[PDB]
Amino acid sequence: NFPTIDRSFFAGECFDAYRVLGAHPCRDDFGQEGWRFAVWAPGAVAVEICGGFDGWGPGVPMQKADTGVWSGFVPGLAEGELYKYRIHGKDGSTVMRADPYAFSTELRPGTASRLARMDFAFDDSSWMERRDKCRNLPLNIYELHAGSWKHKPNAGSDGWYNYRELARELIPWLLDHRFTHVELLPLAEHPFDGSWGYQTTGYFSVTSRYGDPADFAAFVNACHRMGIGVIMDFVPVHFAANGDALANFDGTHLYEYDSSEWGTCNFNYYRREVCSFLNSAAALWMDVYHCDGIRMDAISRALYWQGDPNRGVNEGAVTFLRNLNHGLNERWPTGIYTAEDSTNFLKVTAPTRYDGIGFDYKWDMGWMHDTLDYFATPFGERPDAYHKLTFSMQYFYNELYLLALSHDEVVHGKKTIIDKLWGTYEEKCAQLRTLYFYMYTHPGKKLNFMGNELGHFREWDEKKELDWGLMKYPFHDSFQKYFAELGRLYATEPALYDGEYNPNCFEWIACESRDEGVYAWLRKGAGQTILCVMNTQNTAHKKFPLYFQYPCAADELLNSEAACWNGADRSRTRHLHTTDGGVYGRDYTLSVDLPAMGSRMYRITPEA
Ligand SMILES: OC[C@H]1O[C@H](O[C@H]2[C@H](O)[C@@H](O)[C@@H](O[C@H]3[C@H](O)[C@@H](O)[C@@H](O[C@H]4[C@H](O)[C@@H](O)[C@@H](O[C@H]5[C@H](O)[C@@H](O)[C@@H](O[C@H]6[C@H](O)[C@@H](O)[C@@H](O)O[C@@H]6CO)O[C@@H]5CO)O[C@@H]4CO)O[C@@H]3CO)O[C@@H]2CO)[C@H](O)[C@@H](O)[C@@H]1O
Ligand SMILES: OC[C@H]1O[C@H](O[C@H]2[C@H](O)[C@@H](O)[C@@H](O[C@H]3[C@H](O)[C@@H](O)[C@@H](O[C@H]4[C@H](O)[C@@H](O)[C@@H](O[C@H]5[C@H](O)[C@@H](O)[C@@H](O[C@H]6[C@H](O)[C@@H](O)[C@@H](O)O[C@@H]6CO)O[C@@H]5CO)O[C@@H]4CO)O[C@@H]3CO)O[C@@H]2CO)[C@H](O)[C@@H](O)[C@@H]1O
Repeated sequence: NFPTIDRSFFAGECFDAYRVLGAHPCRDDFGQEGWRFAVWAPGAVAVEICGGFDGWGPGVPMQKADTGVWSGFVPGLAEGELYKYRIHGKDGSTVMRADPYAFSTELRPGTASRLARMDFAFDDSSWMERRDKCRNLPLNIYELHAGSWKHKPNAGSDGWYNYRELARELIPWLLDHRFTHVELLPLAEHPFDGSWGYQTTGYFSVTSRYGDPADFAAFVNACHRMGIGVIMDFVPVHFAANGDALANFDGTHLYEYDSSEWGTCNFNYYRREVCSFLNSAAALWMDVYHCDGIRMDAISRALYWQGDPNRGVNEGAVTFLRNLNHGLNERWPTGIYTAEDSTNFLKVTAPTRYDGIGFDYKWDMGWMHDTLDYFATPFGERPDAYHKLTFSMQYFYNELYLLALSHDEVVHGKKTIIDKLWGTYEEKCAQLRTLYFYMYTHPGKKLNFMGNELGHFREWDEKKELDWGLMKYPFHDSFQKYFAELGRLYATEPALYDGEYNPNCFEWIACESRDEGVYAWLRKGAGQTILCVMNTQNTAHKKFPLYFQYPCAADELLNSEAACWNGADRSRTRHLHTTDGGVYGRDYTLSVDLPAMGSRMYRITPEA
C-alpha cells in the first residue's frame, strides 16, 4: 500500500509534495525494511527504479496510479545508495533521470540520486519562537556563495569546506561584523559551478559540493544557536535545460510551457502540479532545514511575459506567487520573503489583499543604480547630478525597500564596488567609507555580497575564495573594522533600525546643497534622533551650517575619515551645540566641519 499524493497537488496548493514524492525509508506489507519511490510522470508509458542494487540493469517496474504518480518499493537498500528513474515517455523516448524530488545527488557531474533520511536533530526551538520579519529590527544580510567565501588551507573544488566546517569559519566573521543573517546563493543541486546555483536541476537536493543533508541542517542549527538567520536563494522562474533533468520529463512539455533565454526552460505556472512542485521546493528549506526566509530570483521574468510588462502581466505567475507567499506565511509567518522587480509595474510588497504580490521586502534596484552612478561621477559634474541621490527618498515609501549591493554588481567586467568609484586610490577609499555610511543611514534593511566589507578590488570568481590577504593592508583591515562599526551602530541605535518604513522617522536637513555636494538628514526611530551628514565633494567644508527648528547638542557617533578607518581627518571636537539664528522657519544652526568625501553621524539631544 503506497501513500497517495494529496489532492491539493493537482490544485497547485500542495507545499509538502516531498513527503510522498521522492525516495523514502519504509516497511512493505510483509514488514521488510526498504525504500519506497514515487514520481509524477502522467504521460509516461512505463517507469523503472534503477540503481547499483541490480548493477544498473532493467531495475524495478513502477505501478502507475490514475493520478499519474508512479510508485515502487526496493527492499534492503542502504542510505547513500544511488538510484535513477528510467522514463518511457509519451513521445517514445527513453531517458534515465535523477529523481526530480531527490534529497541528495552525487557530486557533479554525476546526477544519480542518493537515498537520504531527512530526520535532523535541531535544538533551535528558542530561535524559532523569537523569530521576526525585522520590520522594526536590524536586518543586515551577508549574501554568500558557499563555495567561494573561504577554502580549506593547502588545497579549489578539492579545497571546499563541508557545510559544518563552513559554519565554524563563517559564524565568527558574521558576529564580528554584526550581520544578522546569511543569504545563501541557491543550494538546490546544479551541474555548473559558474551558474552559482541559478541553473537548477535538483530543487529538493541540497548541493553535494559541500556535503550531505545532515551537514547543511547542522549549518542552520549552528547559525540559530549563535543568533544568526539563514535566507535561501530560490529559482522559481526557470530550470536548467539539461535533457535528463526536468525538460520533456514524461516525453511531453510537463514542467515547461508547451512551446527563451540562457540554457534554461521557463516553468509553466498554468500547470497546477508545477505550482505544487515550486511551493514544495520553497517550503522544503523552511520545513526540513529550518531556514528563516526565501529570496526569489528573477521574479520580473515570471510576473511579465518575457519579463516585459508591455508584453502583458502573466496572471498565472501573479496568482502562483501570491499563493506561494500566502502558503509560506500561513506555515512560517516570521519567515522573510524577498524579491526584486526593477520595472516597478506591480506592487511587490503590498499585501495580496490590496492587489500586491505579498513579499516582505523588495531590493531597491533604483537606489543601487543611482547611488553607484553618482559616486562614479567626476567631482566637477556632481553639482548637476546632486538630486541623483535625493531621488531615492521620493519613491522609498512606495514599497518595503531593502538596500542591496548583491553578487550581480561585482561580476562580468562591471568592477567591484570600490573600483566603480571616481578618483585616485585615496579618493576611492574615502568615498567607499561614505558610500556604506549612506547605505547604513539611509532607511531600509541591508544586504551586501561577501567581499563588500573587505573593500575587494578583484571581481567575484566562484573558482576563487575571497582575497583574505587584503587584510595585510591597513586600508582593507581598517575598512572591515569600519564596516563592523556601521553594523554595530545600525544594530544598537533605535533611530536607525526602528520605524525605517515610517515616513515620520526621516527628515531632510540639507537637501539643496548642490555646489557643496552635501546631504544631511535625521533618522528619528523610536523618538530618538541621529543626524547623518555626508560630503560627496573632494574639498572640505568649514563650519557647514545645518538649520534646526530647535536648539540641541550633537555628539559624534561616527567619523568616516577618522584615523581609526585610515582616513585623513585629525579633528578632535566631537561635542557640538546649536547657535541661535538660522533661516526662515529654522532659527538654529549646527555648524559642522566636513572633511573632503567624509561623513559624520551625531546623536542629537534637544534642549528642554
Ligand atoms: O598599520 C596596521 C597594519 O599593519 C600591517 O600592514 C603593513 C603591511 O604588512 C606592509 O606590507 C606595509 O604595507 C604597504 C605595502 O607593502 C606597500 O606596497 C603599499 O601598498 C600599496 C600598494 O603599493 C598599492 O599598489 C595599492 O595596492 C592595492 C592594489 O592597487 C589593488 O589592485 C589591490 O591589489 C590586490 C588584488 O586586488 C588582489 O586580487 C591580490 O592580487 O592582492 C593584491 C594586493 O596584494 O589591493 C591593493 C591594496 O589596496 O595600495 C597599497 C596600500 O593599501 O603600502 C602599504 C601600506 O604602507 O605596511 C603596512 C603598515 O605597517 C598589517 O599587515 C595590517 O593588517 C595592519 O592593518
Ligand atoms: O519654513 C518654510 C520654508 O520651507 C522651505 O525651505 C526650507 C527647505 O525646505 C529646507 O530644506 C531647508 O533648506 C536648506 C537646504 O536643505 C540646504 O541644502 C541649504 O540649501 C542651500 C545650499 O547649501 C546652497 O548651496 C545654495 O544652493 C545653490 C546651489 O548650490 C547651486 O548649485 C545653484 O543651484 C541652481 C542651479 O545652478 C540651476 O541650474 C537650477 O538647477 O536651480 C538651482 C537653484 O536652486 O543655486 C542654489 C541657490 O543659490 O542655496 C541653498 C538654499 O537655496 O540651505 C537651505 C536653507 O537656506 O530650509 C528651508 C528654509 O526653512 C521653503 O522652500 C521656503 O519657501 C519656506 O519659507
